[PDB]
Amino acid sequence: MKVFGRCELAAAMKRHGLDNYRGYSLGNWVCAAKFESNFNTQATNRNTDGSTDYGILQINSRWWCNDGRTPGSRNLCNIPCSALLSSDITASVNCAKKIVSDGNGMNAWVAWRNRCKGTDVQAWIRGCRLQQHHLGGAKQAGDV
Repeated sequence: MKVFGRCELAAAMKRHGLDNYRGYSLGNWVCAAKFESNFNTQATNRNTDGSTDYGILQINSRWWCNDGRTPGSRNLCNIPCSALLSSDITASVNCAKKIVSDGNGMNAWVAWRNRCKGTDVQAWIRGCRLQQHHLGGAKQAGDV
């Protein structure tokens, strides 16, 4: 039930405000969600903590949402966790733009600082507006 294809996602996240949210331009969010889930809106990871990592952007149940399973859940987003395991990424967005306003940005996503950070992440939104197929692709902020 909805594993995305790269520009479909990329553009959806353009449609919802991540394109340059607190410093991070689009290509950084297409690349964390790839290395976090492979654009699969239904992943679920348990950990030695007692939490699970849900949704597309792998948001954890210790801090963020609430499954009614993690002990000491803090549910900062005040969103049930399973509002995250669904096909429309409005919740997953509305929580991720809250993670990067509780620290120095995208270092909560362990996949992003490892496999995406220090790459030319712009290449993840190349070929794109939703795969257009003329050499590479689009434009969305900082024209110069």
